[PDB]
Amino acid sequence: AECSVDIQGNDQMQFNTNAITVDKSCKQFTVNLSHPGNLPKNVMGHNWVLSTAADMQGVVTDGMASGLDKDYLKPDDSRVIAHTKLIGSGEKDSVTFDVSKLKEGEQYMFFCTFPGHSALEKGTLTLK
Repeated sequence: AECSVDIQGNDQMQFNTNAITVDKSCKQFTVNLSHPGNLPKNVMGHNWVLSTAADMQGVVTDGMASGLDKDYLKPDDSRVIAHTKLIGSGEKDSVTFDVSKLKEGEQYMFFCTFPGHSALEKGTLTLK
């Protein structure tokens, strides 16, 4: 779309994109996450979580420390630019955030924090 992207996480631990370009015209950006498949949220939950590339691992590690009731995310983690909820199959969640939180030239990663899953469920996001 524009100033937005629909992303899907499937039953095989994959997002259907690995690269998002955010048009610098946009004042806000919206991610619409959905989960086609049958698998439930405790086995195959997906979230879409954005951080700088440098911050991704600490976010993933502390998200694992926080656990499933915290949607596998440290509450108020200052390094998380934007995140959806964790969703199961057939569910949908959107997050919108201010584009002024990003800058050109910097490297951002989006990823799911379900334990173990970010090895596959990840990609890059750039402002251009």
